[PDB]
Amino acid sequence: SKGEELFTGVVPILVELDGDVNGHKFSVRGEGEGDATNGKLTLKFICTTGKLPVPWPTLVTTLVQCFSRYPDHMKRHDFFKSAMPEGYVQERTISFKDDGTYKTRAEVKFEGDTLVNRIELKGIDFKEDGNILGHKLEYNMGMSSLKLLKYVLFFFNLLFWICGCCILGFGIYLLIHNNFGVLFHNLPSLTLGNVFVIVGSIIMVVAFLGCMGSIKENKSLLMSFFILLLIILLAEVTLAILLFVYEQKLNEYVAKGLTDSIHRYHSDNSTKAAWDSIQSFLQCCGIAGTSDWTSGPPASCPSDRKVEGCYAKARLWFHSNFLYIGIITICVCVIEVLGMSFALTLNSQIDKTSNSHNVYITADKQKNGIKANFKIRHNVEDGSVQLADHYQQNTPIGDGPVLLPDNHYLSTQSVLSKDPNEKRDHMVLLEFVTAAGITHHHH
Ligand SMILES: CCCCCCCC/C=C\CCCCCCCC(=O)OC[C@H](O)CO
Ligand SMILES: *[C@@H]1O[C@H](CO)[C@@H](O)[C@H](O)[C@H]1NC(C)=O
Repeated sequence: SKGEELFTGVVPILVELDGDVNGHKFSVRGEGEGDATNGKLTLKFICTTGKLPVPWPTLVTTLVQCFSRYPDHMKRHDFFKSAMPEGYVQERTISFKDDGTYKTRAEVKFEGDTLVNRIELKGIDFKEDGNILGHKLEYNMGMSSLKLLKYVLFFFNLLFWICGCCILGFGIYLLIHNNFGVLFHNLPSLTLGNVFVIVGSIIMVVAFLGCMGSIKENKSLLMSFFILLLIILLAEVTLAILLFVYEQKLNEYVAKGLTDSIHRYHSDNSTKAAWDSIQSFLQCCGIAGTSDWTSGPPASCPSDRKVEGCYAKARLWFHSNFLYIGIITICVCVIEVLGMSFALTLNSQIDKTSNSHNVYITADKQKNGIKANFKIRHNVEDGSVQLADHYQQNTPIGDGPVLLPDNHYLSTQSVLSKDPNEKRDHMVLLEFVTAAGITHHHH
């Protein structure tokens, strides 16, 4: 082709984009150089109107496939170069999933000694707090790893979040609905409702940190989730060992607290309510029996012969069921440490280093041009991906004979950079495009 005769060397490039996305108007000017022999592009685009209202990666597809390297056996399929020097018209409809669409029209021609790309872009129906207008896309053009822990953590913590909400709710119910008094006048906080509220609240904040940290891939929330679980786990084992090295030292302590509380029963309405509800519920009477009430047991005591003591019955219950609560203890512990391992693992597989995209080319007999369609996974700040659905049509501007090709594709690789000197909003881009899809000879 005579168009490839125009592309044997490195050709200066000029790119101009005037755009409008939901009324946000902007202009981009890019300059650079195009080496079609190696399929390399080096360009530096600058936003002439201030700051770009969209993420720079969304513009790189709209921002010259005539510099694609078609290997020698595929050269007779290079429509783009054949359309030169009189150029070709490239139209596109880029549909961002669950968001707006770019609508594009562009003319690519040789103007003087330079290959020029003039584009007007109009975007409609975008979310103002979406990934596009909210600048939530990473500044790159590769695919990112799927973090399945993102979903595992979010799933369990959502369930634990709801469990905690119900535990907190039942505690809120008991604080308002029922009155079981205060067993220890000095520890007013120690009520059955408050312990529900305390444990429920702690569960919700841990589950909240796990949910928000995992689904948004926020390292700081993951570390907070880890540190908080670590602290809860450390207190648990501390209490467990501290409990058994000093069981008898704190056995006395609560026994003093109960004996102190029982002196107040005929003078403190709250401690009376505590003893009355406890005894009538557990069907017990004193600390170790009915003799603790030296003037006679209150009415809310089983009148049976040797009713067991409330404190004795409780300690016997925990000693008799130590094996069960031990199983439940290590169960909550392993769930706890599993979440720690998950979070710590997920944290390490964030912010990593860094891919190819294929533009499938198909001929259009009737408009004497080509069509193309392809999907681009833009990487979102929360780890998810934003689909950009691309449909394309290219028609030659001139009446000269152009080449209509067999189906083939272009393996594009783009590298986004930043000029450390540019104080203006900008994008330094390196691309490598090579044609493929048609194999020659016998292999
Ligand atoms: C809502 C969908 C998720 C619901 C799931 C409910 C069942 C989860 C139970 C066990 C999963 C085992 C957890 C696997 C932990 C390792 C995952 C991992 O590290 O992989 C991440 C990355 O993809 C590199 O491998
Ligand atoms: C508790 O409430 C009663 C209501 O009968 C009230 O008369 C009294 O001031 C309080 N009783 C004691 C023992 O403090």
